[PDB]
Amino acid sequence: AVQIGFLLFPEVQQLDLTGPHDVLASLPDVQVHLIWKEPGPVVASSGLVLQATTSFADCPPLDVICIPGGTGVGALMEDPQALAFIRQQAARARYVTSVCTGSLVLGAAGLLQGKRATTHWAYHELLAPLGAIPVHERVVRDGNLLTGTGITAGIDFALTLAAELFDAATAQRVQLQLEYAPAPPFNAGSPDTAPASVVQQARQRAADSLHKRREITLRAAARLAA
Amino acid sequence: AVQIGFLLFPEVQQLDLTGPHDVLASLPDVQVHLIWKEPGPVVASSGLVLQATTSFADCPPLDVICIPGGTGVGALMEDPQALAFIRQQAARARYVTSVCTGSLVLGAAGLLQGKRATTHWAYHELLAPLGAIPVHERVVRDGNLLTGTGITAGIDFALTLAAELFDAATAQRVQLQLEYAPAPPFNAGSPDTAPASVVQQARQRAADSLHKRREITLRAAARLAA
Repeated sequence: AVQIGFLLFPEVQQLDLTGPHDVLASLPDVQVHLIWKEPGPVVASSGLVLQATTSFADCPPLDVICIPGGTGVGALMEDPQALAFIRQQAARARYVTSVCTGSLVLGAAGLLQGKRATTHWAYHELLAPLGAIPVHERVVRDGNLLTGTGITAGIDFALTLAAELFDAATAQRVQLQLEYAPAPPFNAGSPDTAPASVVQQARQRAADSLHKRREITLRAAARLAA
Repeated sequence: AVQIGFLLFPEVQQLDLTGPHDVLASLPDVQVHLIWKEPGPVVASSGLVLQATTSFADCPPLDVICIPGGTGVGALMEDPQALAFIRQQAARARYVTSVCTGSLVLGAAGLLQGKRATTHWAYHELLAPLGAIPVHERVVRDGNLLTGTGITAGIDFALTLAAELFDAATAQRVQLQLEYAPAPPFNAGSPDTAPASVVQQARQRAADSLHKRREITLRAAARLAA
């Protein structure tokens, strides 16, 4: 069975995780894990309560690891237990993936050094201090690393993973079974297509978080420099 | 505060729910409820464990009700307590919505009689016996009823709801904050675009479920005829 694991942490953006989870759990001969320090409840940033299924110590060797984003990323960037777990699993995983600000966690773990990567548009400046080559594209691949942007990036890249782990016909069948054919009613999903007034509002609302994450990123980079 | 409720039932397709939940929970002055017979754990069809937050009896009057789909829809179509709750809330709700096979639950509750509606492609034949006018479109509106197809239909229609409950600029801001701009790597999300061989496989895999749901639908229709 292919072993797929998601890191589940307090203040995760749950859709970053629950999207790819439901797609990948639809495949044959896959086992999906929700990993935290111990099994039990974990609260997402919206208040939705999820349940981790395994601890770091009990998790099997993973074929795919996926790091979601969210408010909670700042704490995770300075959690030595979580960063060590991610490094251990990434050493042998066939695919190391992240959604949105989850790539900042990969960065803090040292896994973006010299690698092309993306992250959420409002935090993109934090990639270079973590050693990455920043790329402004929605899905960026570099070897076995896949980083994606957007709350639903993992739905789209889960179909790519399905095609490579199995075959294209299997990926197409899952897409059809889920009737997955998005059609957003607005075109404001990128700072390059949204109205300037909307970009300003979004930037202002993210400013305090960006300021705090600049501080965290510099400490994380100092640890990588040692 | 706008009151938004999702029905959370055993064997739900969790993404049908978790997608619109995370979008709508991002809005100001909204309270989101996960409703079942009592608060506590509810297991989705993938094994993901979610937590209902309120009972039928304690739920406030809702401005928006959303019925997700999933394997578990068959039981819900013959659950008199759930159907009565849906009818009660729909009487005063500003919006009555469903994702995928959730519209079959609205049908069993009597809320599609004489109304244009859609559902998952493999189950579309079950709409007419429930009194609906079947429509092969991804989002179908009829008055205050919105029915959508695809596991992520609620993400897209949640942006429409945001624009009508608030304004277009608010919907655009949420879209940008979430960096929501999907780009599926395959084009097999409809039986009209998928390869014929893939459509056959998907139809064969759904056949036992369709057969059981034909039987349930006829019993549900008999209750509406009384």
